[PDB]
Amino acid sequence: GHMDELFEEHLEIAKALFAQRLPYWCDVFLRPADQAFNAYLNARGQASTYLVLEGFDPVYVPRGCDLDAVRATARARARLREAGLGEDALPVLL
Amino acid sequence: GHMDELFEEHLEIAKALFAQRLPYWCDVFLRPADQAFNAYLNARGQASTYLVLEGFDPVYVPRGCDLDAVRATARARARLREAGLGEDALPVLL
Ligand SMILES: [Ca+2]
Repeated sequence: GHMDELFEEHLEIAKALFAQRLPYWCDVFLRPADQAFNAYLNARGQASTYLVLEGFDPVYVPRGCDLDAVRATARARARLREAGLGEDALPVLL
Repeated sequence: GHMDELFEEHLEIAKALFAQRLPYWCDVFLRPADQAFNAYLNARGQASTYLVLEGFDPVYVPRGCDLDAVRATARARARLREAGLGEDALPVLL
């Protein structure tokens, strides 16, 4: 598939979450596209900070969402992932 | 290989900074080795969060260091870099 379309559709997902000032937990991209997606969000008008938490949990965080709260959320996500919960059942923001 | 030495030597510096809850702005890694260094820190027992805003300025943030403060610092660093200051003269933590 084209990367432009992948980035465009994931931008639409990000926008839906960012409209509520929620972070977008998304690990679908390979390297270095994972980091580049943050440049895409910012270029397209969606102010975003990229974090990788707990070693391997990436997230795109809108302005207006507390980064320390996202890190706290990642700690809980890690415990729940280890217990076998799928990504869509993990907490988005504590 | 030289990458193994690179990661091992920078681990030592990160450990020293993290002991004082200071972030490590380290620009010696070529993307995507920048993100991989954060994975290495975590794999070696140094709890670290990787943060990227809008320029090349890799940062590795320990537990107990405020990520919102690091984000604000990244913004100030970018503005000062744009004005001509060298990396060594930039703030590490507002
Ligand atoms: Ca904070």
